[PDB]
Amino acid sequence: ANPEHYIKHPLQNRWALWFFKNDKSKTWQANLRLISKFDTVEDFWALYNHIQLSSNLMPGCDYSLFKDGIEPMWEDEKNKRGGRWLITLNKQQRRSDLDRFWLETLLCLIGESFDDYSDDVCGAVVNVRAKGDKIAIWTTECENRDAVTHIGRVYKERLGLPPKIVIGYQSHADTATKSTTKNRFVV
Ligand SMILES: C[n+]1cn([C@@H]2O[C@H](COP(=O)(O)O[P@@](=O)(S)OP(=O)(O)OC[C@H]3O[C@@H](n4cnc5c(=O)nc(N)[nH]c54)[C@H](O)[C@@H]3O)[C@H]3OC(C)(C)O[C@H]32)c2nc(N)[nH]c(=O)c21
Repeated sequence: ANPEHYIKHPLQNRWALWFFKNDKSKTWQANLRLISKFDTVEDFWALYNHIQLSSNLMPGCDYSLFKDGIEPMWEDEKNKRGGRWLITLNKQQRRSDLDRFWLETLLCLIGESFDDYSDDVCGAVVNVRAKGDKIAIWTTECENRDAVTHIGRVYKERLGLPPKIVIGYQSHADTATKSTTKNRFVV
């Protein structure tokens, strides 16, 4: 039997998709829910095609895609010393860019797009918010300047962002202890 004709295409990592819905009745951790996991190309698309586009979520929702075993929270062992490359969208870009950026971000993750530094990647998060949406790739160590910088440059190019745009990298330790947070790095 030729495996090319019937086997699914395994991804390098198993990934977990999480959903968050704002409910002021509950703690933030209590609002976070794991949706399902996948570790093949075919199961990724089955999941993606089943769920709402980010642009159709009510305000205050997040999606997070993280490597299996890493919860999408600062407190996780693999995030607490890490940080994130932040894409900040204005209100008009929810129409133009939110969904295509998020899908490109998903592919950067599952397709292992950062060469040897894809091991520093933990996951990605999209925040759907009335004041402006955000997409971010989370990495495991905010001090690994080489890995962080490589991921930032590849990511910015893969999104198609012009050089008129600067994106910033922020430590979670800064984000947790704080409206805005300083950048450690920019590309
Ligand atoms: C990624 N992450 C986000 N959060 C929480 O989400 C909020 C993140 O705030 P930040 O300013 O960094 O992001 P952003 O601009 S997208 O704000 P947001 O719209 O998510 O929240 C706006 C406000 O709304 C309130 N909020 C947000 N989420 C919740 C929530 O789930 N439950 C309640 N009761 N209130 C909430 C809170 O007052 C917050 O300041 C913080 O709110 C509280 C509940 C104080 O904890 C923070 C986190 N908390 C923990 N412990 N760990 C995280 O990884 C983490």
